[PDB]
Amino acid sequence: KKVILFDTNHQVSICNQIIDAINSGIDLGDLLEGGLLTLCVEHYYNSDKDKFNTSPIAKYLRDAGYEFDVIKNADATRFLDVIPNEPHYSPLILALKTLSTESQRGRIGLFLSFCSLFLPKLVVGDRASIEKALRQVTVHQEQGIVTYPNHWLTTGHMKVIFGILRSSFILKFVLIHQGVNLVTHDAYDSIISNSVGQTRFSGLLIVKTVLEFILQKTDSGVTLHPLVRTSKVKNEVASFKQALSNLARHGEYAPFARVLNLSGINNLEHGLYPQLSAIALGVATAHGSTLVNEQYQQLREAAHDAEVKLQRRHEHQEIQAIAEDDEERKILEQFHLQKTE
Amino acid sequence: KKVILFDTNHQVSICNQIIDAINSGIDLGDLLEGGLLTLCVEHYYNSDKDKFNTSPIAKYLRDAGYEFDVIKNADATRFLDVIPNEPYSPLILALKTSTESQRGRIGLFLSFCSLFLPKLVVGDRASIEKALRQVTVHQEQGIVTYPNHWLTTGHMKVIFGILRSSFILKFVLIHQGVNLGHDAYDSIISNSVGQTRFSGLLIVKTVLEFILQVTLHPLVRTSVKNEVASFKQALSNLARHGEYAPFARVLNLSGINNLEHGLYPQLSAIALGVATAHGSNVGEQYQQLREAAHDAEVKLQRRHEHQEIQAIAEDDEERKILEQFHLQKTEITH
Amino acid sequence: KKVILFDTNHQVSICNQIIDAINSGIDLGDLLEGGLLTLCVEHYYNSDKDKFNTSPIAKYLRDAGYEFDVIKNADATRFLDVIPNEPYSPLILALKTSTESQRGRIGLFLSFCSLFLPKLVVGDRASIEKALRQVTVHQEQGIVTYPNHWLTTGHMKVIFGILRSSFILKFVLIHQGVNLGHDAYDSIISNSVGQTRFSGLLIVKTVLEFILQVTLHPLVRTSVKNEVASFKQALSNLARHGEYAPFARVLNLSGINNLEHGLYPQLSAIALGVATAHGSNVGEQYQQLREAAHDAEVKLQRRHEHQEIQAIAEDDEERKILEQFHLQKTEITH
Amino acid sequence: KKVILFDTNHQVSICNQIIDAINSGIDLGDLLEGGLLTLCVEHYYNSDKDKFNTSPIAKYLRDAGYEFDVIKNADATRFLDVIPNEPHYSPLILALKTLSTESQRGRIGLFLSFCSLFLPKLVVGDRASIEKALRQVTVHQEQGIVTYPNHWLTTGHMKVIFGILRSSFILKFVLIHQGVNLVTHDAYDSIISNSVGQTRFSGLLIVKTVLEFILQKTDSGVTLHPLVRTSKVKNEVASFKQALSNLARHGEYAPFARVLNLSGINNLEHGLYPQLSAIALGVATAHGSTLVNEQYQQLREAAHDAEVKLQRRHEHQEIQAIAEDDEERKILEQFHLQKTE
Amino acid sequence: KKVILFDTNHQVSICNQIIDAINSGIDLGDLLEGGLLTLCVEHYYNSDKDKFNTSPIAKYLRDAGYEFDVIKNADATRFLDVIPNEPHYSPLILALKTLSTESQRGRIGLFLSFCSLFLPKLVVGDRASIEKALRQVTVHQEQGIVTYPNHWLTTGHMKVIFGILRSSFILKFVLIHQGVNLVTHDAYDSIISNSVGQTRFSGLLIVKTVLEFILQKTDSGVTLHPLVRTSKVKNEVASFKQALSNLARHGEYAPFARVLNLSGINNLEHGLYPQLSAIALGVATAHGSTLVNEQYQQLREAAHDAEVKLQRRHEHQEIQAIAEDDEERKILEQFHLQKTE
Amino acid sequence: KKVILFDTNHQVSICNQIIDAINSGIDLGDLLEGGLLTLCVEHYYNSDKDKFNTSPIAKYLRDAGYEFDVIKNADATRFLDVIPNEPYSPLILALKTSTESQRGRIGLFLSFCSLFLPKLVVGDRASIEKALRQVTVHQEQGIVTYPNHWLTTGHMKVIFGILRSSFILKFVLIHQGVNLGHDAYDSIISNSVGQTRFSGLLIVKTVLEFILQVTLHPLVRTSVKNEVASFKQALSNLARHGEYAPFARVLNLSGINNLEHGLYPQLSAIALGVATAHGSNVGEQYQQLREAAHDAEVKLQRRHEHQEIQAIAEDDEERKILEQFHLQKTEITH
Repeated sequence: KKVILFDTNHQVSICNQIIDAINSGIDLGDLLEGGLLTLCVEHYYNSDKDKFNTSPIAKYLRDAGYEFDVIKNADATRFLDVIPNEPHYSPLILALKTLSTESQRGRIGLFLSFCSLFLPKLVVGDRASIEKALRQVTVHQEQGIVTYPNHWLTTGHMKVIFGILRSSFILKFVLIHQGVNLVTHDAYDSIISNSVGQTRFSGLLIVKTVLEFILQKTDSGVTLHPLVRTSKVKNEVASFKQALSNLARHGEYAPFARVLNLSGINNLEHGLYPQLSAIALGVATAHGSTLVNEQYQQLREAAHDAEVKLQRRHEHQEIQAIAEDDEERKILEQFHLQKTE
Repeated sequence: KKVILFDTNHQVSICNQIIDAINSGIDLGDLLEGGLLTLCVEHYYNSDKDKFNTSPIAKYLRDAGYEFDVIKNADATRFLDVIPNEPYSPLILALKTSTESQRGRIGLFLSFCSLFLPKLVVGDRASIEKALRQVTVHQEQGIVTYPNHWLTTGHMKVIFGILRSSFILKFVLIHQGVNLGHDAYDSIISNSVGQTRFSGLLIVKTVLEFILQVTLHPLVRTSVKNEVASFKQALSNLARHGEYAPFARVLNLSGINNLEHGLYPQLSAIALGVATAHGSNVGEQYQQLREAAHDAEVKLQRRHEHQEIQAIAEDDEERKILEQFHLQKTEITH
Repeated sequence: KKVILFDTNHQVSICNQIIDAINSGIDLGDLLEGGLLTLCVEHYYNSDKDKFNTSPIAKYLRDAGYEFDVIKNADATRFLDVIPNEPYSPLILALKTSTESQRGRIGLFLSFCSLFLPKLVVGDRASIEKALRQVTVHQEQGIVTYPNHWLTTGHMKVIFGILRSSFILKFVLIHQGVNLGHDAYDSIISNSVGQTRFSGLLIVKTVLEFILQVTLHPLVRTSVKNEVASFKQALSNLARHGEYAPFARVLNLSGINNLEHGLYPQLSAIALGVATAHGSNVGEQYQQLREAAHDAEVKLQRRHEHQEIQAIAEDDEERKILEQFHLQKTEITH
Repeated sequence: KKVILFDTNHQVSICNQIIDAINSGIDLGDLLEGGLLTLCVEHYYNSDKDKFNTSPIAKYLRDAGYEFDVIKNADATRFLDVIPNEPHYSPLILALKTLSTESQRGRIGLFLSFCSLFLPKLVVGDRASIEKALRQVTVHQEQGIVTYPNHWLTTGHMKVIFGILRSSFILKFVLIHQGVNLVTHDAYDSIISNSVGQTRFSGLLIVKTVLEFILQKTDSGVTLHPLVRTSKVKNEVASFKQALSNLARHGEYAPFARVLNLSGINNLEHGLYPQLSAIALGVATAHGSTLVNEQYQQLREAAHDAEVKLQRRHEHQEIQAIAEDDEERKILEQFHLQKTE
Repeated sequence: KKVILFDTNHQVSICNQIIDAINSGIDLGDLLEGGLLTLCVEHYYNSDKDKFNTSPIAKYLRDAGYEFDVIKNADATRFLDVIPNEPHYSPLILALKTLSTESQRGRIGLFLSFCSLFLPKLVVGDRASIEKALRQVTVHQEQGIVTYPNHWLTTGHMKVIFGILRSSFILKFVLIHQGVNLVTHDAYDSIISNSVGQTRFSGLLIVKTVLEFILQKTDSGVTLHPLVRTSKVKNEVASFKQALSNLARHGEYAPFARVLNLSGINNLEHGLYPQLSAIALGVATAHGSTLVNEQYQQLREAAHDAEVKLQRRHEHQEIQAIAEDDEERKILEQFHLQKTE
Repeated sequence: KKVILFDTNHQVSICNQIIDAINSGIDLGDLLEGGLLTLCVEHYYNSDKDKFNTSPIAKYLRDAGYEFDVIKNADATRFLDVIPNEPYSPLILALKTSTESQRGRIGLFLSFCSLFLPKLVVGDRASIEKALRQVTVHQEQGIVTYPNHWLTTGHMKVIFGILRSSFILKFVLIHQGVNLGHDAYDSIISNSVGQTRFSGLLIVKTVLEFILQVTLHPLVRTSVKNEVASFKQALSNLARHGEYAPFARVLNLSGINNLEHGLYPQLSAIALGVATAHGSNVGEQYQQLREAAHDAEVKLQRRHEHQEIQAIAEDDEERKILEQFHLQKTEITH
């Protein structure tokens, strides 16, 4: 799994032409992954081969099977110059000798920040990811921290970027890494970080709802929600615990295992835990979280109705316990008033 | 605290005229409390005095200082007939001026009032903006439709003041809403009452949920340990109200004047910090305390998520060691 | 500490004469301890020296400083024959002066002595008033009847002094009573020994039951935390006596001089307060402390009763929510 | 369920004639409940209709179905004046025109305090309630805080008062309320309070013995006595917990549910819990509490014999634990002596 | 069970001749127990009959069935003088009129200290006890605190002392008592104490391994090692708990119940707990303790392999818990830095 | 930090020559790290660059600052051919001077190096004395035999320095040893790595096992409470290394300079006291603290043994009371 790196002295110009090809719907084919990596290496590392080779992104990507082969051509200006010659790359070279204007360096991180907006709903598909990206474009452009060209905001262009991000593990990984590991930091980073944050457990909301509502760590032990203590659901809990432990091996990248297609995700499908999912969703909705789900609809409604009653019991009990501690205080204060009297 | 209950044979006629007077902005004065009680008694007890006298609503209403005084005028067809004749007089004049329609209008009216409960203690604007949002939710469902002239600012301001000034009306709706003839007037009132829990008690709620666990939240330990004591004293006053304690600010129940954030300023700021970190009212010397608490809590929640996942992974490591044991122990040697 | 054991062939004759001398108020002096031991060895071991030498009673009696010295005069028919001839002399004279009757008189006598144990450490009057009350209980049951001339003040004063001065007699009865030929002499002695637990140790008992729970009673927390340490040091001295620690005041076991309420005056008053609040010996600077502790404890016990009932009610509320869940989850929709 | 209230200006005279009719064995019939309420309203509220209507007693009695109708007749002196005319009340009016002397106001609370003495054993029956009332009469008259007329102390008079209290929910309730809710207070109140106190769990000693000896609340959880942890008894515990929770709805009045015949008492009968009752009574008697109970006699004796052994084990263990903590202290003090040496 | 005590004024001479008879392989027969007791009474109590009769050793030995009968003969010098005359004791008197030199008083406690060296492995048998005693002789003679005559160190002499100690309950008891109850003390005592210490749980290593590795006392409760929680092993734990409680009655002498043959030891045989023994030995060896043990060899190897993995999990977890507490500290310190800023 | 990896077709020939140079005491200089990595890659991955590039060993080695640089000279038969020609020169000269033998010599060599790990951080002598002891253990088992000229002081000093200076070699052996083609080179390396846990971290180990239980050991409570905080801060730096934290002193992982006993002098002495009491490096002002802690711990361990046995006995007393209950309750009366 080799991926091409283009190294020249006219990097900003070469990079914008890769964006130009992508934006025009030119199919880069089996050169797309290296076209995208060059952008990421240009944006975050100034095309410094030494600075990138020692970075955490390059070390993880090598842990995933990638090996890089740089194509030095420092005397090159146009993206066509670094495309190797072959009648296989000739159809690409044809479309590159066709179709914009030289742009700023900012366009590179403008482009990457635009891609990150598709991450929160990427695993759902074409429509949800684009409808959410447009929602975030308004938020950021209302914030006034960014403005995107209007020709980037048409359905036909945002469909291109969805497909580009969907097929690129490198592009998805780089954005997720930079978004989890923000440091001391432009606001291309803050958009990517906010996008990556909204992507946590995308395609893994069963994990999220169980962790938030069903399981809770204590000192010591991991306790079960009362509605779950039952023979049939207890085995789904055992299987969920096993499967969730498998994702833990990915570390900080575990909440993005569905986005990144990490090893161990087929065991964490909501179908594998029908009862545990319905109860967890029952309990989630009782607090006002989020909804696809009727063979388990009565299980979910019963869990919702029980959880409302249980939380109200917990609130009432917690108030009475404080009152009982206070009555004790008044007796001890009457005690100290009476013993010196 | 005497409150008048009207008993006639044309109760629905008199009740719709009480609603007619309210909607027209007639100030019922010290007769409003009994006008509203009459509506509630008709809707929930069908003007059965005996069924009401032994009811849990009459129990708490008498427990709150009220004594009921029936006016029995079976020879009456309209609301004006059962008003005492004593010249008072300004109310009796304004009544010269409106169709009865259905008994179902009574519970239409009561359900509309309940919509103002979730944000009543915040004030005029928030309560109406919240009620209007609920009108959209309920009218989408098609379980109710409210007359469009009820949805104007000048009409919703009248209903806000009526609910705000009437303890009987607020309590009856809240009572019927905590413990559930199950129509969708009831489900609307129930959903409204549910959203009203801890309205005007946001310091108590966040402290109960996040600060007191009874162990103290880390931000409170180091910071304030005595402010927890003062908070504990004040909150205990509300406990006597039972299941109605989450509504002590809305219902103005005996013991709320003890709950001032001034007695516990730092605990209030820290708790509000922690609330907003989970997705949630003022201060100046304690504003940086609130910013620091929010920023610490988001860091703490991120740490706990990691711990929870690592705890599950280690429990799984332990399970695999024990399961390998039961397999390995049964291995057959020769 | 040498103590004489008499071995003859007429043991029952000599034993009844030892009882005859005691009941007649003859001061046996430094021969009393062995006179009483001889009785106990006859009743519980049938004067079998070997059966006694290896017994748990001889183990603890030697563990307490005693060494036994047998006097073997098989040519003796009466108690006077086995008394050494050394002129002492005042005892030998007073014996000129009374029927043997049954061997069952021996355990009649021992059972009578045990009745003085429950209040022996309180003193002459309380111990006799308690013994007399037990005589009524046992003679009603008809399991025993005591000779009426044993029930006079002048006779019960003699037996009180005999039990009070004799460590061997007190221990033997207490030993046989903790760990149980099961006649009703044994059940009388057992019931007497049971009522003797913590006789003269009422501060220890109430503290152990109510103050140390190991958490501290609220009245002790705020008040004294160091007096608990001194109480803990003193009580530890008694622990070496094992199952006999509740009898350290009665038996005067090594370590009781460390248990002075002066080292823990406040803890003593508070514990006595708490005892009497549950239905139960002196002080002046600490009398209001005892009145306050009693008054607080009755309030605390009333609160706990309420809490216990409310806790059960809430557990039941939780059960109904879960049971409704298992019913509601199985509802069939179409 | 309407009950009559007599309001005049000669209340103390009217009240003493009601007592006069009761004491003479005149059957007041369906006027007895209102005859008794007038006494209670006179004693505690000075016949102030406004002061009574706003009281906690009137609000509870209305919660129980009662509605009052005052009979104003302020120009009346004799009890006959406020009896309405009818040949149904004529037989009562006959006996009222027959049979004492005008007495003090104190007689009213003298009478009520006398009635309260029958509460501790009312639910047991005629003999036990009277034998206990006589026992308390001696205690209070020995205390010298009260003296009762000797003609009140005959069997035929105390049988009348037993029947009067037994049939009157209002009289039983008023005394129990005033006895639980004493405030800052004559000693008619202290007699009634001491009587009401001795009435707690009258007819509910299974509840008392279980609460005191079998169950105990902690932080947190309600623990079972070891002798009870067993399959058969565990279900009686579940049923006892359910039934006891039903009485909790009566609040401060729950210990008097058998005396007051409150809704939920048929579920708390000792027959429903044969094993739990025998073990609890076993454990109670081992500490010296109180005894009707042989199909479960060996269960009770075994529980008594086990509890004696268990408490002695607990006492012995608690002494050794303190000794072990102390040996640790001596080692740490030897430690601090040696580290500076 | 009577045992003879010789009391003269020439005790040190009489005692050394008893040692002389023992060392020469003279069979003292049914006089051996009293020959040995005289030595112990001479060494620890200066032949003070009063000082010994009141000692804890005499009181325990009487608790075990022994009764002493002194043979006064203060005008005697040779051991033969205090042997009573009878053709049954004549064969002994013959060998005593045959076979060393008058020696010091030290020889008495030299002899007793030599005997104690056989205790650590006495219950195993002839070879192990002698091979260990020789190992300790080197340790002490290397320490230079003692030196033993070379003619005591031959196989034929150490076999004599093994048989002497093995048959003598009194000699075994006295040494064990003095070794547990050392006070403020020569170094004959420190050798005997070190020997008695090495004898703790000799013939009871199943008890030791279970107590050290399988069970642990807490506040409060005695917890089971995870590998043991299983149905079959749980019953062996119940039986082990019962049997171990039976030995507890011997107090401070319970670790020596196999050496002293105390009542209750047949219930604590490793055969009675095959699974519990294998798991305990598995867990012991994982920490490096001590090994006779293949029907349960795979159970033992599996326990060893599991325990290594479990301890490493516990070490790793304990490090992470400390790290998590520390991250919390840094957040609270950032908190206090920010709230005043 | 560039490190060279050699890829030829005669890898075993070049690898044995790297071993030949090391054993002959040739200083490879800044080429040693890649000489040793080449050996490890051949043994564990058969010189498969792709299999290595994606391996967990390359992951952590890059995570530690290393970047690999392959030298591809397939036209090479000996180690001299793949050394760069740049005149450095002193190494290239010394190579003029040794049989290849088997590929199994490679894992013979690696297994020999692992034997120095358990005491490497102690120094030259202890590490060799420990390695020699392991040679006896393994050669008795007959699972390996090492060439006798490898067992001389002058040769084992060379291997000590090679392992001590090479992070790559130490890590690879430790990595393969924690998580286990299962030959006995692996079991030797595993047993060596196991004995290396907390080598140079004996304060941490004893504190973790005996002092932090998270409750504090009694000797630490009274004494020092702040030194625990400093110890907790320092130990947390190591936690980032995961399963490799017990090897932070051996591997010199980022965070060990924070673990100085000077920051926690008393806690170090007390823990070392407690360790030796269980059967286990310097100080002067804290030597009596270590003697006192050892003497207290042996007393404490003796007390706990007694408590554990008494706890079991009392649990048994309780069981017999309950079992007698279930027997006695079923007794049949007439």
